[PDB]
Amino acid sequence: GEIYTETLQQTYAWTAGTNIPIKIPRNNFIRKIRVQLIGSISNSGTAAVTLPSAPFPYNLVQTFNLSYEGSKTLYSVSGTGLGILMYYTTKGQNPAYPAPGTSVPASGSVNLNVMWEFDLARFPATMVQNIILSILTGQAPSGVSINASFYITITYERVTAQEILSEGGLGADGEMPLATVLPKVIEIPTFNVPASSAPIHVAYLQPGQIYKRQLVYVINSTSGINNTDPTEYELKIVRGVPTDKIKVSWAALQAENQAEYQVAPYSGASAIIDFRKYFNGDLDLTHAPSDSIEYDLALQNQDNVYSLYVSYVLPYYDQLAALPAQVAAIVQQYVARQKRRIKR
Amino acid sequence: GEIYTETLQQTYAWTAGTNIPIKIPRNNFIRKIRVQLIGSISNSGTAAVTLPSAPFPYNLVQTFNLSYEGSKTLYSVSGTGLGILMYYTTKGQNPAYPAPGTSVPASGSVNLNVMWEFDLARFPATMVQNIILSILTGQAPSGVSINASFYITITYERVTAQEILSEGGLGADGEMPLATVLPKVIEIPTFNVPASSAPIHVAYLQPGQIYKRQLVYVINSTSGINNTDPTEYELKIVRGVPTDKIKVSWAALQAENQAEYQVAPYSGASAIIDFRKYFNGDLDLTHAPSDSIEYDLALQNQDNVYSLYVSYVLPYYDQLAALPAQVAAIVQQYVARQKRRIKR
Amino acid sequence: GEIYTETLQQTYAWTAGTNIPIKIPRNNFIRKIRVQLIGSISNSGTAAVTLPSAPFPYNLVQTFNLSYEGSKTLYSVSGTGLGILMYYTTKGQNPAYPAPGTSVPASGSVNLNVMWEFDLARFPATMVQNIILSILTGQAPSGVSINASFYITITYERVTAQEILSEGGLGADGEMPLATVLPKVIEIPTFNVPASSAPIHVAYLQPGQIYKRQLVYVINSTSGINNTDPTEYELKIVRGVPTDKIKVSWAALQAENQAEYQVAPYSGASAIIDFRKYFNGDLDLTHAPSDSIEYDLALQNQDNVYSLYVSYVLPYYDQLAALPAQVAAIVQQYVARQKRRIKR
Repeated sequence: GEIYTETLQQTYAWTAGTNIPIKIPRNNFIRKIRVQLIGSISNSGTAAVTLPSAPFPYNLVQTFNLSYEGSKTLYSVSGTGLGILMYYTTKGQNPAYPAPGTSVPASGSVNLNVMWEFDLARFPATMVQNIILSILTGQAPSGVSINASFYITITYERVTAQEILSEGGLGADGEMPLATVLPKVIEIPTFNVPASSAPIHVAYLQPGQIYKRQLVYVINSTSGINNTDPTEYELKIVRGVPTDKIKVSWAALQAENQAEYQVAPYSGASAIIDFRKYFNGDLDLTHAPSDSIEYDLALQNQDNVYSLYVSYVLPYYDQLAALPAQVAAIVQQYVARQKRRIKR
Repeated sequence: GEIYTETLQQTYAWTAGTNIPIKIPRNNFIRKIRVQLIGSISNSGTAAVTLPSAPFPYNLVQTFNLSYEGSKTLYSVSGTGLGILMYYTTKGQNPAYPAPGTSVPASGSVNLNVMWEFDLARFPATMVQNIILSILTGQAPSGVSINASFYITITYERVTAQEILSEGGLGADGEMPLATVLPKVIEIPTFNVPASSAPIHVAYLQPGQIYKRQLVYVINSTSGINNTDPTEYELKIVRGVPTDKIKVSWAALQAENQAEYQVAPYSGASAIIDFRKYFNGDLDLTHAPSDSIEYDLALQNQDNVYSLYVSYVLPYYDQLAALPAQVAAIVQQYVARQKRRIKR
Repeated sequence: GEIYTETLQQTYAWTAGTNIPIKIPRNNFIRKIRVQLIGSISNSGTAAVTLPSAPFPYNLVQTFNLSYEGSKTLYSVSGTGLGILMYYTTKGQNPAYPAPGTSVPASGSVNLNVMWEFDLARFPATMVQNIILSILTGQAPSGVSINASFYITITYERVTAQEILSEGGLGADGEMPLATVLPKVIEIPTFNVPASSAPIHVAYLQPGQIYKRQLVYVINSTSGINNTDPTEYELKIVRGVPTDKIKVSWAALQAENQAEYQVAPYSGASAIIDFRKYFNGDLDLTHAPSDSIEYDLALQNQDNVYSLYVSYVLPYYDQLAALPAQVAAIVQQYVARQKRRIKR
């Protein structure tokens, strides 16, 4: 339809350790919601305070939660999570000031401007209830005070009654269009995966969604997100004959990120693995039995591994599949275009 | 038919760390089996010894195991498990003397009287073999000696050949009545669920049973069962669009237990979730694919989470479903009555 | 076809803590690969050094890993693992000198000769790529020096293009014969299964393969592999009505190892459970939903349980099942001969 974008007047003061729920007007369908922590970081102290290093500024918003009807979650990542994902998918060009380790002039200040982006393909926001983006902000860097607010920029696509029919009408239960592609950006953290030389089991991908790419990064208690423990990453198909789609050394996984995202590594402890390049098209597990694909890690010391997945679900995945070769050819064309929209 | 109860004359001495297997005579069908630790806790020591606190006295019977045919398990819970479930389903009026922390007078003694209850709805005990309730006793509290025994009180229901046909005769393989509802009160413990503020995945409900209610409680190494780590409980439907049936704070979950069970929380670390109120009817996973519903916990420290389920299987679940709208109407009414009989 | 065996000229020096990758010539199909550490254990010190006890000498080779195409694994075991599997499947007649605890004369030496055997049924080595058996040697016993090499003895079967048509031609994608039976001897280690008298859940057998037999052994930090903690073994069908295929006490499990294998127990901490005698034929989970069968352990103390499975997969398991009752009979008879060939 008619994509069109506007910023909501209603801003939100960033306060430390608070939960600020945002209502996303449900005008048309929603394509993307951008969020910006824009303000400044003030130092009133006598000595110029150096801002914490990465993930800062990203961790100024400790967590994110975009869901509808309050129960169905579209997004569930941390400011550190979505932030790092943003850092890659935009050639590290995503607004993120100040940079880690910047000094706030003594009894003066700096500029704050961080951003996130939730890609909802073409979410049927008017047919649903309450799209509530809950931002549970984190802590004010030590010694400085964050003086910002959030700016919600939503991109609607004016889908009409007709156009909906042109892609397969409504679902089985008719609650979203048949060609709906709900983004499922979840992040499941694993705790205390042990130090090893041989990639040890980290976690299985649970079925029920098609994986596009996965953002894995480790967190040392000492160096935080600035360590170099992950050395051996590994995507193992466990079901069937044990097969390895990936058995790449950490350096080299960050390597495909050089060619892939044309951007220096976010830190020694992060990377992205595009399933589209290790399978044919996307890694789908809508119907594979669970604990059939796990990803491993050989960590230098023993730490915490966070796995952010940019996956998506097709709420009528069966009717799209149970459609005539005629209709299916056209419906697949919309679902096909929608899935590629949800990059970051 | 004609429910009727009797105690079995042959008793069993409570000896520490032993497995005392019990034969439950198969006279008629079995509705419920009560077990009682009855005697006293003697102190022969010079100074008055204080009894360990909750889960005691319950844990004096480390584990319970009621099964038939040596293979099929109707129960598998610990006295701490089944004991806590008992504490709720009866407004905390379940016999458990002495209370936690009670003193055994120096060179005198106290009274021991604890009870458990396995509800087998209307288990066809005459058509199966060997209903052996194995009680694997725990450890005698320090400073005192447990001087009791177990009394098995069995509740039979004189189901007649006639009456059995009146609910759909026998199963497919004719080993139990078509309308059998075998209780499956199992308890699956999880270890080291890590400390976090956002509920982290704890364990999935495995399909193959209809869940009536779930009893979750954490075990700190220091405070035992008397801590307050469980802060955020969460029942998540993982398969498909991520949906939340429960996303309630611990305090609030213990709140519904106040109105629900009209009883004080058993400890800062326990609670109960009734599936009939978060789903429509009981949460069935007889045929749902694996890892589709998990329950989480936000724990203050890192401990062990014990999950006891009051679930039940329908051994001919298919013939019940493949029965005429004519017959199914009557049979379902029998199965419906039986499912509620298995409360505690 | 034409079985024929030979040793490869090229041996490999045993060095402590090294990975020695071996290329296995793909002349014909490969039936079994023997590996032998042959040399001596020299003591150059003044006092006669007594060699470490079980698992030595087996553990001189920390782990084994036979896979083809760098991503598909046929074996993934530890020398201690595959080694014990060897101790049983050959009536404890498998070559292992010197025995545990043997004395190497002060400034003299003893004789080394240990063996492993990888059963690949009739692996299509000519149709796959790069069969590399990677041997990650362990550590040289303290005080003595291992002076051996590895000897690769491969048994090829002159399977012909003709004969392959005679068992169902090729697979679906045509990469191996339709009636291929790839061995999948993997070994899954579990850590810190808590001390209990009631068998507590240890780990599930994941689907996607037919289990022939499983070798379980515990490792105390004190007695190494020579403890007596495993007391109660137990194979539970978790999906459906809870059922127990095995609930045999440890003593008794080693008992069936007496009659079954006609050999004394490898140590107080080991055993073998053959699925063929607890199901009808092999325990197949190519299609059972996951976490449907787990095995338990009542451990005296809290230790590490290593579970080595002698399982195998049918790469085109579906065309074997979708074959005419005509052909299925003949193809099945080939698959069957192959399935029993992978004993050790």
